[PDB]
Amino acid sequence: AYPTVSEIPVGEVRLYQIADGVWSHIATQSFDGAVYPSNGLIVRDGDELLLIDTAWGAKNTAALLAEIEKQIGLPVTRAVSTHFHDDRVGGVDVLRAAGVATYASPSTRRLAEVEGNEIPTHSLEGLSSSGDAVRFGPVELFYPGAAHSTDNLVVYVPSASVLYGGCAIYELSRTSAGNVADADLAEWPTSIERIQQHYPEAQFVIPGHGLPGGLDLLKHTTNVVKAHTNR
Ligand SMILES: C[C@H](CS)C(=O)N[C@H](Cc1c[nH]c2ccccc12)C(=O)O
Ligand SMILES: [Zn+2]
Ligand SMILES: [Zn+2]
Ligand SMILES: [Zn+2]
Repeated sequence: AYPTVSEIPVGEVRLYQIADGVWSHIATQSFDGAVYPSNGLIVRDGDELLLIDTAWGAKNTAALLAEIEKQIGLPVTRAVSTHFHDDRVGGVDVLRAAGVATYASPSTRRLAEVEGNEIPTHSLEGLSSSGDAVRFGPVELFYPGAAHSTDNLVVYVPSASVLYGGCAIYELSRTSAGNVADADLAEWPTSIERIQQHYPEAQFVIPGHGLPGGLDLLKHTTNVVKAHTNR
């Protein structure tokens, strides 16, 4: 039932309902010769919507906004990017031109600028130390420490028991490390343990790329990271 790369041509976006008022968005992109899928989140906020992450590029993110209007029909008023890579901020300029207020931590905004990537407009306070959490509309934002990147955030929806891990959490079918160029391999297992301690009641866990599952995805990611460390 969850859509895969074989079903989404590059340039198209699908939506998947996880629980009442909570969807994932799924898109695809070419990277150095191959095609990969990528997930973000949509959370209903009264009569408005909060978006978590772009759809990995300008064309994909325009298609995302069109699909949201067709299928859900409520305005996207705010967006949060969970780290500085192009699958999270690529498309921020399209969001801004459409009137969406874009947000990220000051750490993410700095790293995006250094990389020459698109830069969310607004800065999120209260997330500078490992273990920090803040409320943002219908979600909680949590900084677990450095992992896939030094700035990575995770997102929890308390009304639905949905944990969105972004690219700090791997899907079960991935048994080898992927893009680790910006990672803190030494701290990644400790950061995962902070997530487990803060969200033990999570029922649905969504990785940055691929299939959702349960809390087992956390220990799975620690196993993959430690195996890579011992390469
Ligand atoms: C451009 C993005 C930024 S996080 C990126 O590099 N993403 C890769 C995605 C990836 C690498 N190997 C795979 C195998 C199966 C499914 C996904 C992948 C990552 O997060 O490691
Ligand atoms: Zn990344
Ligand atoms: Zn990613
Ligand atoms: Zn495993």
